[PDB]
Amino acid sequence: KIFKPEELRQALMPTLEALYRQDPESLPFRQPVDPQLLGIPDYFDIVKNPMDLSTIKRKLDTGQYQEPWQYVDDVWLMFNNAWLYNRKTSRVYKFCSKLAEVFEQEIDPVMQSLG
Repeated sequence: KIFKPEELRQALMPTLEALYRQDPESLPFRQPVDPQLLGIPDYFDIVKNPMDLSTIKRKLDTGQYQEPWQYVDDVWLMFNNAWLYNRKTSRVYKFCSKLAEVFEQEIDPVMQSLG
């Protein structure tokens, strides 16, 4: 019913690690999209709620998720931003799809264990 922050973090962290461990597929996701540096000023017109692995880890590390679904929501947010913004055959889009494949395989038992 109520989750202890360090147990939530401990349960969920392996699924985040699984994504980080994807090389090269995690690489575009390990840090926030910076549209200024990238010269893509349209990015925040399309992606209103940016999300990336570094931000997810920080939130997981600083008790910012009270329930497991808020974490799942952020991972899906990351994916959905990338699938909306990028070409289907782009490196980023293909990479994202791999992260989603890994995440689907990792999350389901963890959500089962958590209740």
